[PDB]
Amino acid sequence: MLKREMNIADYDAELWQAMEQEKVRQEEHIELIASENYTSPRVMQAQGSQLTNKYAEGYPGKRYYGGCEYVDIVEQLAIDRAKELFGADYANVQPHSGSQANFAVYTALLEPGDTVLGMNLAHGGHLTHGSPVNFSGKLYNIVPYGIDATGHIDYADLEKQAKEHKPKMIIGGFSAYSGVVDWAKMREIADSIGAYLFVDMAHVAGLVAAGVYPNPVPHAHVVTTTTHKTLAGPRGGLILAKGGSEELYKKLNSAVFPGGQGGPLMHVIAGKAVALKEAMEPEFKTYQQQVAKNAKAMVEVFLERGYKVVSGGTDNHLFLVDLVDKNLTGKEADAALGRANITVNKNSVPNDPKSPFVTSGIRVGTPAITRRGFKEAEAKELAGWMCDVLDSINDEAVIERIKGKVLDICARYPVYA
Amino acid sequence: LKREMNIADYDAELWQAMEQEKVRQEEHIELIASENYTSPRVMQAQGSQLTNKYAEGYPGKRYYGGCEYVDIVEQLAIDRAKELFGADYANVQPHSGSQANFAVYTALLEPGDTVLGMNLAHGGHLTHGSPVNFSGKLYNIVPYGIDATGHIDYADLEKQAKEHKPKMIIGGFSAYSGVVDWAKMREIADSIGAYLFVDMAHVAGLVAAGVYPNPVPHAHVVTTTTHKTLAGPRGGLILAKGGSEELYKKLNSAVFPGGQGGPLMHVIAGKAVALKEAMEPEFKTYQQQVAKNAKAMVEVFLERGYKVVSGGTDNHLFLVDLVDKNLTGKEADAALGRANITVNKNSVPNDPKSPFVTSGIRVGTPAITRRGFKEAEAKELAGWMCDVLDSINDEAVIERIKGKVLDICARYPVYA
Ligand SMILES: Nc1nc2c(c(=O)[nH]1)N(C=O)[C@@H](CNc1ccc(C(=O)N[C@@H](CCC(=O)O)C(=O)O)cc1)CN2
Ligand SMILES: Nc1nc2c(c(=O)[nH]1)N(C=O)[C@@H](CNc1ccc(C(=O)N[C@@H](CCC(=O)O)C(=O)O)cc1)CN2
Ligand SMILES: Cc1ncc(COP(=O)(O)O)c(CNCC(=O)O)c1O
Ligand SMILES: Cc1ncc(COP(=O)(O)O)c(CNCC(=O)O)c1O
Repeated sequence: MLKREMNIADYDAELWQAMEQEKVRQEEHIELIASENYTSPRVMQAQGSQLTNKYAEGYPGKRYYGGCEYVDIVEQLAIDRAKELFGADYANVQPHSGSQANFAVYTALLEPGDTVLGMNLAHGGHLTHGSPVNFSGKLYNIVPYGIDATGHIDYADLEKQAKEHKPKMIIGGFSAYSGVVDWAKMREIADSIGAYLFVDMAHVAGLVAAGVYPNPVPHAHVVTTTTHKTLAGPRGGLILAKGGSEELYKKLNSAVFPGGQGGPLMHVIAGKAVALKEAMEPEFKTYQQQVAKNAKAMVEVFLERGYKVVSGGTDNHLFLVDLVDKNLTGKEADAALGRANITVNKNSVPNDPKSPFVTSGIRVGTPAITRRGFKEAEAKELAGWMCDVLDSINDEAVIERIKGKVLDICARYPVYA
Repeated sequence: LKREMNIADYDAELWQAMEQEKVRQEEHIELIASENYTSPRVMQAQGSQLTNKYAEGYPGKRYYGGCEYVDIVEQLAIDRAKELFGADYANVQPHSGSQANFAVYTALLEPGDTVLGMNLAHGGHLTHGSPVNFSGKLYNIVPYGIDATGHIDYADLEKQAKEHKPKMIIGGFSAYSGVVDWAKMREIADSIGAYLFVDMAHVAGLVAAGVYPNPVPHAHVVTTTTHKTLAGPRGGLILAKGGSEELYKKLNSAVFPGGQGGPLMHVIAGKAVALKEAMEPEFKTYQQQVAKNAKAMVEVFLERGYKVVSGGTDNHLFLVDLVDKNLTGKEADAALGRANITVNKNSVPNDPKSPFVTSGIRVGTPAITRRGFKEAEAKELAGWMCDVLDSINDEAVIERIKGKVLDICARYPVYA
């Protein structure tokens, strides 16, 4: 018998103290990391449940272990809600993460060595979209594509590359692009050469769910997404598809298991189920709208203050600030802002003269501050403080003043009340 | 977002399914060798706010700001993993055992390299070479199994090693009840300059308690899950000892940015506390009971006339070959399930049936032991199992046994 009262506090002081400090840090810091958010206590409740004790390999109704009658219901709920929210007729909720979800797609549709057309990392693409240090770049033949001098995808050049290299798959999606991708146009290009159009909408899933950003589901053969970014759910992956054959769906299911994973995390999947339900609320829709609005408000300030915003603006939740002309590395800016309790992340920019760990820019996202209560007024004021720090990056007095101002606005907008 | 938000009043359907699973875990005797009951401390960590943090990279060398505290959490997990197993290297980021293994493969091998791994039907894991897994698809797998006696023949293993000259030899299993000679395998590996990779997922808890030989000092790399006999959260772990800085750098890179993205910090916090609990003296006596209970159950099965692969067990599990009884593992599994005895169908050496059907069942004692069962209860339970298997079509027999397990389950609650 394990007493339900056993806790970390009176048993592991070291670990507990670290956890409590992170809890406070989430309240005292303005999080502007585009890929982060604040999941609801409902999601955390699911993740802390006893579903963690169950091994449930296989799929609902067709498992490899006995006693899965109830976890089957849990997984089916996640599957059904994922389909209804995005308008898909197929969904796999078992991927442990976005990376695992993508790995499943690659291995289900391609053979090692096949040619793939994906967005280059510095230009906004994700590691799993072709980076040579990731499994994607190591196992497949990657042909990259980037953005214009205007900061947008040139579908004309994309078509040229597609026709010239004849890739077996074309990847649409990004980790740091602020524009709207024309999914239908990419599908056309893919069809012209008989390639698969794979769209990774991890970053914009929440926006797509609210109708604030074009849904790729009806244009791509396969779609993947994480459940922890703009979707504001638990950390995990998800695979979606529409209008595919039963064979295609069977391959996708097999690629996830027993192809690339073992037992799924049922407690996390329960979290996905409730998060997908919350994403159906009307308030979730107005939330995503504020997210997009706040991102625009912040861009205005940055431009007025004389900073280079890649693509000149944003149509989603994020934007990149190119610091090359300011003679600053993303690493420096990140550290300086951090001292003012403003947390962002250094980020490569198109044609970045520095390596990924250093970079010449920072990425800014509004999902967290918006979920926290911020609106345009607060977002604009915040962008101003950021520029004040960047202007006098070496003035300790400036950083101190800003820090006090953020600790202040943070106290008025608690994350978890 | 208000702290008072919860699932019960907002999502009745999900909550109802969760509550039923909660009750099921109390009313069922779980004998699935790979399952256990993690402590409320681990669940508490997994339900924390650490789930909100992106922390790619390693402590002190992250790709995002604001990782001062999650860094402490991960370092705690790393340090305790090293001390518990006597390793000088540990990676706590793998999302699972499969991801941990994938990292090892990609760090040490090139697609197409030859690998010597234990065949699935004979006790090996999917990631040890199965053709339906990434391991069998990306690499050239040469399999090895067990004797007619049910044990690994190191003489045959050495022959295969010398003949195929594999770049890596995998030691480890998902359904083998014996003791593997790690040192002997290292010798074989050295004779051909191959890497000895040991996946100790199933016996990690036993190894931690000293009840089973530790492979860490013999293998070049070791992996394990944290949710089986180690009784922690679901996740993977990589360990090593005496390797070079270069080897360790490769392993770290293989995990990230090689095969994963952001780690699950809330789960890692769970790993940290679970590893601390595994250091308790009571944990050691617990693993001992686990081994003892497994033996007590095997005796009964043999007396009752059932075939136990390998004729016995030296760990927490054992396989029951049902070929001679004209039963499929799928049938036995379903019958036992109706009596609230949960096991899992399992392939057996030279199984005439496919993996979804099988001709056997695997039995493990970690769960019932963690629940309070001792030899007496374990023996009585094995008896009930045989009663069901004997009269697999007698609903009256199944009903009587069911009443009995519900009865004993009430005396040994899992969580209170
Ligand atoms: N465009 C873009 N931004 C993003 C991501 C991405 O995938 N794409 N990330 C998505 O999570 C995070 C950054 N993750 C990265 C992690 C490792 C490497 C990398 O290339 N590392 C090499 C070289 C490092 C060095 O500079 O010394 C390596 O580890 O060998 C790059 C980005 C956040 N920003
Ligand atoms: N020896 C052993 N036992 C184990 C495992 C293992 O890896 N090895 N598992 C570790 O988790 C679970 C069983 N998992 C398995 C999952 C899929 C297949 C498999 O080969 N499936 C093929 C064919 C299925 C069929 O029979 O129709 C497939 O999916 O195509 C086998 C075992 C439990 N028992
Ligand atoms: C487009 C995209 N795809 C997949 C992933 C992988 O997810 P996991 O971290 O759960 O593996 C990410 C994560 N990107 C993190 C960031 O942009 O900061 C992503 O941005
Ligand atoms: C030896 C071994 N290795 C790796 C894994 C992979 O773990 P994940 O399920 O977390 O990916 C397992 C799981 N085996 C489950 C079972 O034996 O029933 C295993 O037994």
